[PDB]
Amino acid sequence: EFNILLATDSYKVTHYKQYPPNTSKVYSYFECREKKVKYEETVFYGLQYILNKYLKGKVVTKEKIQEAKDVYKEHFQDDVFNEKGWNYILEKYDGHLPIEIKAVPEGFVIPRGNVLFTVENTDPECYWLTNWIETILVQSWYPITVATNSREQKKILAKYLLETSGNLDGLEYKLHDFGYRGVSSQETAGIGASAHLVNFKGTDTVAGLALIKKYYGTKDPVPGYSVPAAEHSTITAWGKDHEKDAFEHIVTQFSSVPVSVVSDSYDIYNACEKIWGEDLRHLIVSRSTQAPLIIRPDSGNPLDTVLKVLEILGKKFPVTENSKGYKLLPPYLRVIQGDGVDINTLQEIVEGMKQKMWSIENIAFGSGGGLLQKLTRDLLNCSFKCSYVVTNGLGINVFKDPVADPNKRSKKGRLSLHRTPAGNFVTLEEGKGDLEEYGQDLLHTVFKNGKVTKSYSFDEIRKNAQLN
Amino acid sequence: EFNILLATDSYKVTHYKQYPPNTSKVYSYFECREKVKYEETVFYGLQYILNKYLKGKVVTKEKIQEAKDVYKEHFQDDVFNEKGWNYILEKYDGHLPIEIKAVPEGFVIPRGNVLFTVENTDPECYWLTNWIETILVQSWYPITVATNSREQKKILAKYLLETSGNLDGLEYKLHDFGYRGVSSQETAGIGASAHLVNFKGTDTVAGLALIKKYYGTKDPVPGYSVPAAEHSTITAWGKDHEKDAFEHIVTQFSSVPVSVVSDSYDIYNACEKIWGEDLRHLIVSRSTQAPLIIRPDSGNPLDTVLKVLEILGKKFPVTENSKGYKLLPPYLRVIQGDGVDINTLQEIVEGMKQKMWSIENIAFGSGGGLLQKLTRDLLNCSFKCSYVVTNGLGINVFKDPVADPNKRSKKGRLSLHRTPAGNFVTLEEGKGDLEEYGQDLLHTVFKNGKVTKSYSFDEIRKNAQLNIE
Ligand SMILES: O=C(/C=C/c1cccnc1)NCCc1ccc(-c2cc3c(N4CCC[C@H](C(=O)NCc5ccc6sccc6c5)C4)ncnc3s2)cc1
Ligand SMILES: O=C(/C=C/c1cccnc1)NCCc1ccc(-c2cc3c(N4CCC[C@H](C(=O)NCc5ccc6sccc6c5)C4)ncnc3s2)cc1
Ligand SMILES: [Cl-]
Ligand SMILES: [Cl-]
Repeated sequence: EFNILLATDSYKVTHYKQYPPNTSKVYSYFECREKKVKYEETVFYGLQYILNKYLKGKVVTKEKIQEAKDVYKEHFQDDVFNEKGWNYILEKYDGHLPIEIKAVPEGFVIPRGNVLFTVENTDPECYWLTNWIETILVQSWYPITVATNSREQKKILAKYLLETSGNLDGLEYKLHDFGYRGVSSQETAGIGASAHLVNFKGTDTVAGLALIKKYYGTKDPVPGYSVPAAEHSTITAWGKDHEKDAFEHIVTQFSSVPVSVVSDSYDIYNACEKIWGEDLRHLIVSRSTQAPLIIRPDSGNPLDTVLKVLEILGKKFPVTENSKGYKLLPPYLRVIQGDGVDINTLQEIVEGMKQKMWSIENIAFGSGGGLLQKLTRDLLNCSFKCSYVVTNGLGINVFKDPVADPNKRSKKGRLSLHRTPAGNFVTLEEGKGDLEEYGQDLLHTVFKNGKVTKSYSFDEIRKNAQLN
Repeated sequence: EFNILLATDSYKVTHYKQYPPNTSKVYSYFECREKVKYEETVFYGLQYILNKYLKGKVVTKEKIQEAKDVYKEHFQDDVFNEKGWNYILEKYDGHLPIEIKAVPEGFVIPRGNVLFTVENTDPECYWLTNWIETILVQSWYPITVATNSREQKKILAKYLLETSGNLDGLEYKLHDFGYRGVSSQETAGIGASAHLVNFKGTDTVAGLALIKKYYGTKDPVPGYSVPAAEHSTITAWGKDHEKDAFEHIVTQFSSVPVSVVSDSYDIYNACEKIWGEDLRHLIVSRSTQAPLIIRPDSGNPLDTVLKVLEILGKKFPVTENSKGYKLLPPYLRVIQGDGVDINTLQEIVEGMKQKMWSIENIAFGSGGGLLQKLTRDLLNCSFKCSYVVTNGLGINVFKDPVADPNKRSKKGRLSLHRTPAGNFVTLEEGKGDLEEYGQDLLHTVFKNGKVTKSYSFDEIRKNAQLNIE
C-alpha cells in the first residue's frame, strides 16, 4: 500500500525541529513563476488526482507510522522521525490530514506569476505538515506542464488549419498521443495522457482513460478515441518481399474504419509511389470518407519526408484546390507524421506545409516522448514556497529573495487571486484580498481535514481550457 | 486494480488481425541502438516489471469484461480479441504464456547488444508478444537513470582521484534531490532505485521502499541521508533573523552532518558574516563526523561554488593535501544542488580543478537533472520483432528504413556472448545454436507466469561497479 509518511523528501522529516518555536501556522502557495515558446499562460490541471488518490480519507494508520519509524531509523542512522506528531493526527483526527487547500478551478488558463493553490494546516499542532506534503503536491507540475504544452501546440494547429483551410474541422484530433511507451512509468502514462486529453480527443495511451474515469469522470462513454493502426512487427512479419500483401491484408481487414499503416519499413517512397500508388491503388479509392487510409512515415527528416510523401501522392491521386488556394488530397487518403514531433518541429512542419501550399486538412500528428516525456519542472518554473507563518500569535510575511537571482523571488504573505475590471488576473499579497477591491477570491477550498470539498468533472475542465 | 488488458497501446488491440494467417510464434528483442558518448549501458529494472505487472493470475473474467467495454466505446467498433484473452484465462488460469530471457541485472553491456527477448510459448498467443511491448519498453527509464548516474560517477571518480589521490566517499557525492521533479510517484521510486545502483545517498524515500520489496539487500536500507534545511525553515524566522535560524538549526543537529541553505537573501553575506563571524564558534566546535554543509541554491552553479569557496577560505584555516589542492577544515563542507546535470557537474569539478580546489570539499545534489531530463531517445531503447513462425516455417524479420541507417534491427533468434578477449557480440539468425551450451548470457527470467531467476540489489551493485573501483 501507499504510505504518506514515506512519501516526502528525506530532509523534510527533520523540518519540525527547525521552524521557530511556537509556530502555529505555516502557509504556502504554488505558482508557475515568471521568467524575466513563451509559455505565458498555463493550464491548471491535476491537483484533484493527488487529493483523491493520496491525501483524502484515512492516510495515517498505526501500521504506517511504525513502518515509517523503522525506515527513517536506518536511513538516518538516528531517531529523528516525528512519531508523536504523526500519532497525534491518528488519535485526534482518525488519521485524516488537518490541512486546507484552496485552488483555482481546474481547467482555468492563468498567466504566469499567479498563485494557483495554497496549503495551510488547520490544527496548530500540525504546522510541520504543510510543507511535509510539498513534495507530493509539487508533482502536479507534470500534469500542468503537459496540458499547457499540449494546448500551445493546439494554438499552432488552429492558426495554420484556419490559414490553409478556412475552418477548424477536426482540430481536436490533429495531435494524437503516441507516448505510452516513452513515459518513466505506468502512473506517469496515465497522468500525462490525461493532461493531453484536456485539449484533444485522440490517444493510444489507454492508461489515460482509466485515470480520467476513476478520479475525474465524464458524461461521455469514453474520454478519448483511436482507430486501428499497424506497427512494424505486423508489417515486417510477412517478410520483406511481401510488404504489399501485408498492406493489402490490413486495409481489407479494416475497411469500414480509418486505418493507419506505417509505410517506412523498407522504403517509404517505394511504398507510396508503387505499392500504394499502383499495386494497391484500387483498394484506396474504394474507401469512404468516414474510413480513409492514413499513410504513416516513421523515419527521415520529419518535415522533408512529409513533404516528399505528399508530392508523390499528389502525383498519383486526384489532388484538388480548396477555397484558400491550398492543395488537398482526396478524402480517402490522409497522412500522419508521428516521428520526431515535439512543439518545435510541429511548428516547422506546418509552416513548411503552408509555404509549399499544402493544407493542414491533409496531415495529423503523433507525439510520444516529445508530448509526455521531454518536459521538466523547470519549463514553467513550477514552485512551492512559504509566504506566511504565525509564531506566538504574530503573523509575519515570509519570502525568499536571493541576490543572485531576481526571479526566484517569492510572493509575501496571505495571497488571493482576483479578476480585474478589464478581465485579467491579478495576485494580491499581504492579505490585501480581504478588502475585496477587485471582487471575491477565485481560489476555492478543494480539500479540508481529509475531505475533498470541491470537485470538477473532466467535462468542465475541458470547457475551461478551451481556446479563445 | 491495475489491468493488463488496459495497459497497452490502443493500436496493439487490433494487431491480432494483422499478422499473417497461421502465425504461431512472434519473437522480439530489446536493445539500446548504437548511435559522454554513452558507450555502455547498465541493465536494470526488468525484475520490477516482471513481479509487479506480469507474474501470477493477471487475467480475470471481470478484467476481460472491463477491457471489452472500454474498447468498444474507444474505437467505436468491435475489435477487442475477447476470445484470445479468454483462452489464456481458461487454459493457463490467467497466467501469461510468455518466456523472457535476460542478461543479468547490473551488467554493463556495450550499445547495439540484445538485452532481453520475448516470445510466446503457446501458438494461440502469437499476438501476446508485442501486446506487452509497451509495458516492457518502459524499462528504458531505469536503464537510462542507472546509466546516466554511472557516467556521472565516472566523472566524479576521475576528478576526485586527481585532486585527492583516493576515492573516499565517492558513492555519497551525487545525492538524489529529484523526488519533487519526477512525473509520478511510481517514477520517483523506479528512478531513485536506479540511481542507488551507483550511489548510497538519496532523499527520494520512495526509492528505498521499491528496492526492499523487489530486489532486497543484506543491509537494512540501501540509501542514507542527513538533516538539512529548506527555504521555509529559514525564511519563517523573518529576514532580520536568518542568523537565528542558522544558530537554531546547527544546534539542533550538533552530532550529525547538517546542511543549511544559505542563499535565502544573500549567499555571499551569509558565508562571510553570519557563518564567518557571528556563528563561527559553532562551526569550529563541530566534529569531523558531523561537519556543517553549506548549500547555495541560486545563481551560476560554477561561479557561486567558487565564490563561496573563496570566501570561506579567508575565514577558515585552509590546508593543502597530498596532491597539492586546497582542502577546507574537516568541520566545513559545501554542497551544490541547483541546476546540476551531467554536463554542468563536469564543468563544476573541472572549474574547481582549475582554481586548485579538491573535490573532497564538495558534494552534489541533483533533482530533475538526475531523474526527469531523460528520454527513451538518449540510448535508443527499442523493442522489435526479429523472428516469426508462419505456416510452420521460421522466418527472420527486420525493419530496414532507407532514410535512417541506424533504425535497422537484428534478424532471427538472438543470443549474447563474450569472446575469450572479453568483448561482447550478439549472434543473429540463431547462429548461437552453433556455440557450446551455457555460453549465452541471456538466462530465462520469466516463463508462464512465474519469475524463474531473480537477483538481489547487492549483486546488481556488484555487477555495476566501475573498472577503477
Ligand atoms: O498511426 C497511428 C499509430 C500510432 C502509434 C501508437 C503507439 C506507438 N507508435 C505509434 N494512429 C492513428 C490514429 C488516428 C489519428 C488521427 C485521426 C484524425 C481524425 C480527424 C478528424 N475527425 C475525427 C474522426 C472522425 C472524422 C473523420 O473520420 N475524418 C477523416 C480524416 C481526416 C483527416 C485525417 S489525418 C489522419 C486521419 C484523418 C482522418 C472527423 N477531422 C480532421 N482531422 C482528423 S485526423 C484519426 C486516427
Ligand atoms: O543539503 C541537502 C539538500 C537536500 C534537498 C532535498 C530535496 C530538495 N532539495 C534539497 N542534502 C544533504 C545530504 C548529504 C549529501 C552528501 C553527503 C556526503 C558524505 C560524504 C562522505 N562520508 C559519508 C558519511 C560518513 C563519512 C563523513 O565524513 N561524512 C561527513 C561529510 C564529509 C564530506 C562531505 S562533502 C558534503 C557533505 C559532506 C559530509 C564519509 N565522504 C565524502 N564525501 C561525502 S558527501 C552527506 C549528506
Ligand atoms: Cl510503430
Ligand atoms: Cl530546499
